[PDB]
Amino acid sequence: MTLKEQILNDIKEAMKQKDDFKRDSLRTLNAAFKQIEVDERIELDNERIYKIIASEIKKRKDAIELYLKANREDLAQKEQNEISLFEIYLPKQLSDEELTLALKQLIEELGVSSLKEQGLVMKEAKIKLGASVDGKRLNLALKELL
Repeated sequence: MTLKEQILNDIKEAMKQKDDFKRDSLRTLNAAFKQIEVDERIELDNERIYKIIASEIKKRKDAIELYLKANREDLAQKEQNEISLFEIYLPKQLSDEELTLALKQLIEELGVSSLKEQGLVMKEAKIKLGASVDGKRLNLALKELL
């Protein structure tokens, strides 16, 4: 069962269990999927789905902060509740020890040797590892190795 099928199945379940918030949030996610599929004439693999989710979460993290500056705790919580629903679909995250071996391997593949190449390693690691590690952890582990 595909990731798209998984999300559509959760929309149906939300409808049958009368959880309107879950229905509406996941339909928002599915609307984003179909827009990219139509605009780009592609089929979504899990990797592209992760990027779509990550971008929708990042936008909401940004909104939560503007809402708090606007004294609207209600709005921030709602956006945060949306993130919790979207995060469920993200892949297993690499452990600290797994992240280290992966970076050591990739650093040898690139021939890097110093922090002056960290920007190059950051971009390449985000491609090779994808949604299995976030930027912050990747940044912190690169500093320790280079």
